[PDB]
Formats: sequence, structure tokens, C-alpha cells
Amino acid sequence: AAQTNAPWGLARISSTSPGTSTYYYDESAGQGSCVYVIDTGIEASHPEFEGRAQMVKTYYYSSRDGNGHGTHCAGTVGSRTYGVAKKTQLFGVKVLDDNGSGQYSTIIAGMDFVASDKNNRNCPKGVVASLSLGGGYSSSVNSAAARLQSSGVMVAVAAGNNNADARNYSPASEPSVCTVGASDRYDRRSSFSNYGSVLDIFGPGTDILSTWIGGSTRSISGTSMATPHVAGLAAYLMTLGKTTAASACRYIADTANKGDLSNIPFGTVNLLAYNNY
Repeated sequence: AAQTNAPWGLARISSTSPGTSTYYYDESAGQGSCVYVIDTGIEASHPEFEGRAQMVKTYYYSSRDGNGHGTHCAGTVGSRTYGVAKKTQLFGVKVLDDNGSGQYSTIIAGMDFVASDKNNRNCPKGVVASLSLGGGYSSSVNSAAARLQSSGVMVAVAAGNNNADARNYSPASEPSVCTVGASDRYDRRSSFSNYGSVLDIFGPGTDILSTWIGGSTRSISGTSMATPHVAGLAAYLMTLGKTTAASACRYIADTANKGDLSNIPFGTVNLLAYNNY
């Protein structure tokens, strides 16, 4: 399948080269997979979600996304126009308040929630969790992400936006999950992207158009925007039967575009997520 005039990041993940604008993907499109977006919530009535999004948990007085950040990330995973996996099922877990903030204890509870809640959902092709959040190093946060991965969920986490080594941030620094850096449309490391040996992969993260609250759209930047590209890619590849939740990060790294990015510090992988379609 081909989507013309796609957001640059979608075109990038199906291309061997930067500078094109059509997204190419197998029409299965992640059908039968599920992706949990652990964030500020999802405005599930957005027409772009087509009834495939739903809230499954909040830790706050409402499940509404009063921020936009979770809606944007969910759109990059799975919206019809802005999403990588256009037929996946999206599940919102609101661990962040409408200012985008959350306590680590709530974030941990949300990760353990997903590890159990997937047993209440129909995801025959597999389960992914996208965590566009993080803060300073916490062994408890890293352990929660490790448990979620161990339970059979492909966990993709943002590297962080500090232009620093991700080893000092969580859950970015957890070795067993997929830690995602950000790139721009010219195949440069995004200026804010964290780096370091703990990164597994880069995805598009500068100037990413997606869904927003109030039935709208906007373009924003962050490793938060790169992470859902990789989460959606994992769901897509699991639907195709190419990989599994336990192996998808490694598979994505093995099949990535190699050596295409600039300003990658010595010791950080030079790997850009690629669907090889």
C-alpha cells in the first residue's frame, strides 16, 4: 500500500533514503495487534482513530486527554493519516496529568497494569507499549519496564530530550526495553535527542505531524515522537509474523537503515527504524 503526501517520518520509515513523501506498507497495517499508549490519555473520538482507540485506565479524576501529548503519540502509532500501524488497536493508560507530569509510583502502577491488562484484550498478533515519558534514574522505574517487557509486551521508551547520555534517565536506561532516540528529516540526530550505548534505535522525532485534542492536528518534536514510530513499527511487524514481542527491538535494529544518520556520538548506534517493505 502507498499513502501519498504522508508525514515525513512515515515516509522515512519505509525508505532507504531521506527526502521522499510517500509511506509504503503492507495493507495488513498492524491488524490484530494492540498498542498501549502510556501517557496523558487519548482523545479516542478523534475521527483519525476510526473507533480503534479506547481508554482502559486512568489514575486521575478523568480519562480525558486534557493535554494533547498522548493523543499525538497515539496518532503516530495508529491514526489513519498520521500512523505507522493504521489498523492496530490503541489502548490509553493515563499515567500523566493534563500538565504532562506524573509521579513515578503512578507510572510504575501503569506499567504493571498493562502487563496484566493485556490478558483482558484480544491481541492475537502481539502487544506493544509506547512510553513517551521519563525522568531521572530510578531502579524501580527500570524494573517496572523490565517486568512489562518480560510479561510479553514489546516496550518502546523515549531516550529523553536532554542532549545527554540516556544512562541517567528512566525508563530510558533499562537495558531490556527498546530505547528510542530522535532524528530529523535530513537524517541528523535531533538536537535535543539523548544518546549513549543504551539506545537501541532512532526514529523520526523532529517536526512530527499527528493528531491533537479538539479534533485537531499539529507538528511537535521530541523523543516522545520517535518512540511511537518504533512502537507502531513493532505492531506492524508482529502482525506480519516477522518478529515477536520479546525479539522485536532486536529485529528492528537488525533490519534498520545503518549508517545513515549524522551527529551520532561515538558509541551510540547509527540505526534508523525501517520497515523493509
